[PDB]
Amino acid sequence: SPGIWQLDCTHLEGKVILVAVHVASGYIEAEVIPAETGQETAYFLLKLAGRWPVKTVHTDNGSNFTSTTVKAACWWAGIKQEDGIPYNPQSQGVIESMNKELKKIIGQVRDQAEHLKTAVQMAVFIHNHKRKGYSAGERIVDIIATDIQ
Amino acid sequence: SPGIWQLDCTHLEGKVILVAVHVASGYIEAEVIPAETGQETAYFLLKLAGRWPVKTVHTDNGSNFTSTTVKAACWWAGIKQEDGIPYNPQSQGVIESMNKELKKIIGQVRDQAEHLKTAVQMAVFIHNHKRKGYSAGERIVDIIATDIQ
Ligand SMILES: O=C(O)c1c(CN2C(=O)Cc3ccccc32)ccc2c1OCO2
Ligand SMILES: O=C(O)c1c(CN2C(=O)Cc3ccccc32)ccc2c1OCO2
Ligand SMILES: O=C(O)c1c(CN2C(=O)Cc3ccccc32)ccc2c1OCO2
Ligand SMILES: O=C(O)c1c(CN2C(=O)Cc3ccccc32)ccc2c1OCO2
Ligand SMILES: [Cl-]
Ligand SMILES: [Cl-]
Repeated sequence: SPGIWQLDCTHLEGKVILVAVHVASGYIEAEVIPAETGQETAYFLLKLAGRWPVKTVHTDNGSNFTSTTVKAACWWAGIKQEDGIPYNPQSQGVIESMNKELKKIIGQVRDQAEHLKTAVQMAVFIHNHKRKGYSAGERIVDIIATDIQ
Repeated sequence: SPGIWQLDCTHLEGKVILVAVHVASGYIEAEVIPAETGQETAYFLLKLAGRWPVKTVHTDNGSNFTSTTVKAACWWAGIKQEDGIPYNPQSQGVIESMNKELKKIIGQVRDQAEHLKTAVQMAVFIHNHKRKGYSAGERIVDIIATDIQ
């Protein structure tokens, strides 16, 4: 579980928000892109895997699952690429709820920035620091450190 | 402290590579930008602080230290903005040594990507996973986890 991430793609202001969630912790990383392509998805995964020990990625759709550019980035980064099918049905609604919460946070900071990408980074910050009593940021470091020891 | 980071700016192919180093571990995050403005530096720090518990940042030069955009982003993110003056004289050469090593790694992957930004992310990955026997990625998680606990 400590190396498992889920990709998620949501839309806002005619742009795409690409999200990776660390499944065990709820910790997230996100970027704004004009549209979801294999190339953008590949680049995002290279960034992610250089920062956290990404073992497995459940891709967000079949186009990223299929993409030769994505499969190449996963190979390069030592990531096992998986489908994102909610064999546990809980997952569709869990992603739904995350997007809705993320979009709520974005609405709360939207007026503090000109550009969507900036508001998204502020929302990532707020999400990751929110105490739930640990934050997502605390959980991920705890989970991975235990795994190393 | 587990919360201390140093900013560093280096040049390659007529572009700027902005680097944040976690002082205690040597773990790095980096991005390519056209040039080092207050705005770009501010956005890079918002990204960083959403991902790791950034308490203190030693800025890379006086323009970023002075920048009201940078000071506003530090205020927003709860970051203490400090100078990066080598009170330990060994800091100058340590940064120089990191840029040299980073550029060497970039040279080793340069032909595997069209765009500089991609090669820089591959280099971050290689740097952060390199053992010498823990990696920088292991050290940062271990340092912060101990700090939480
Ligand atoms: O509000 C949310 O549900 C939310 C989550 C939930 N999250 C976890 O805690 C574990 C997990 C696995 C797969 C998908 C989502 C989750 C995570 C991140 C969020 C959430 O709201 C905004 O950012
Ligand atoms: O060429 C680029 O800069 C680039 C790539 C290149 N690339 C692949 O197509 C497959 C792969 C695996 C590992 C590393 C790099 C690559 C991919 C994504 C990109 C690239 O520029 C921006 O987004
Ligand atoms: O080769 C390097 O010096 C290097 C470093 C060095 N680094 C640490 O290990 C701890 C530290 C504190 C302050 C500044 C630098 C360092 C870090 C990252 C690197 C390095 O080469 C490429 O990426
Ligand atoms: O307006 C933007 O999108 C933007 C900003 C905005 N901004 C400040 O000027 C000071 C600050 C503190 C906290 C959050 C946002 C801001 C800063 C940097 C940017 C921005 O767009 C891309 O790079
Ligand atoms: Cl493709
Ligand atoms: Cl400025």
